Amino acid sequence: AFNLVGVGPVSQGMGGIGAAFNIGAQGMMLNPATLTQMQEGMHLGLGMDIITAELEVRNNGPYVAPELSLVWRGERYALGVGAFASDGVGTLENYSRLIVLRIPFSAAYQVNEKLSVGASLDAVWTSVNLGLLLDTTQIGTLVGQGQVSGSLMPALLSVPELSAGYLSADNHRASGGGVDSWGIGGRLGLTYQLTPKTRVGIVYNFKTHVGDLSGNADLTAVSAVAGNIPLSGELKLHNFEMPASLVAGISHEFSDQFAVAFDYKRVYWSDVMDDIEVNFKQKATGDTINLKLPFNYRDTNVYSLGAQYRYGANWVFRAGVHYAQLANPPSTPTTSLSGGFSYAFSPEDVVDFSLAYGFKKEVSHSQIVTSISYTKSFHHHH
Repeated sequence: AFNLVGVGPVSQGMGGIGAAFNIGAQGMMLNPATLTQMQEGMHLGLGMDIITAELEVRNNGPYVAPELSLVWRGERYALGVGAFASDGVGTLENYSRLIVLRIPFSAAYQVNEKLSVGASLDAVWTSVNLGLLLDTTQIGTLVGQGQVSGSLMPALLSVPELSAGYLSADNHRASGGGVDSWGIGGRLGLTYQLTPKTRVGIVYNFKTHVGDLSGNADLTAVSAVAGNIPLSGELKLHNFEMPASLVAGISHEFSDQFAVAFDYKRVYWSDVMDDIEVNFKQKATGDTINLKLPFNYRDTNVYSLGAQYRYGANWVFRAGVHYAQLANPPSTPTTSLSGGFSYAFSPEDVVDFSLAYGFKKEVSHSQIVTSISYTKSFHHHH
């Protein structure tokens, strides 16, 4: 949903690991089986991700993604709920901002001293702001390929000197602009302590069925002669299905003071079919314009490697490497380096902090994700 630099400052500080490593309450969103690693009691977590991006040769500004968690740990069970947000933008510009708020309902169980199982069911709210410029040639290539339809086509081609159509659907540029939808996702994982120092973990993340995103949009016809004629109406996006993913990984704790974790993850873009329809209906007339953009993606592999050193009773230090690349059934991979630390102000109060620098690819893409969280733990153990 994000970009697996991980979930929370402990995972992100270690390059994205978490299939077998106790990343805290964020395990709800990675491998919920790891929640059995948390101490008994009640855990409240507050944090956010602060993403600033830069692109050499679309807002760079600080994106803020908050995370809330409540986890109960007693005996063999863990129960959790939270709210995990992601924010970011892709690319009269062509752009898409995607907001995903995932609200897990999570549980985990120690089957025995070696085997832990866990699952989450997400309620998922997806929101997209977008702008899409289509010139006269592109409309043509797409009208002859049977990809544009709707009674708005002939009236638009008859705009004098028509140069481009602009689909705008943005909360920030017009009130109620954008589209949104509630949906459902989830994950099912386990951990296995096969060796006293080596734990292995596996989690399958389900395909998120987001369902039809609806809302408001403007379609502006651009003409040097006739001005920019905006038409207002309803917009519907059709077939989204965030892809399933499989994460397998291992944690090795040479001592309580020093651990290393490594994870491998396959994201299954190829099994998301592509019927991605875009329909706009003009609110005065009921005249519509229909549009397909079936864009296929290939599977992605991600490798995550990090380490953690407990220094004294209050300080923990982390570092990690992250490598994402298209999959085996020619592309530049994305690499990221990370570091982080934790401070415990008390047995009940811990601050975690994370910094990750990523790079992709004539295009250069630089991205810094700052991650900070606070956990307040009230213990119980009877």
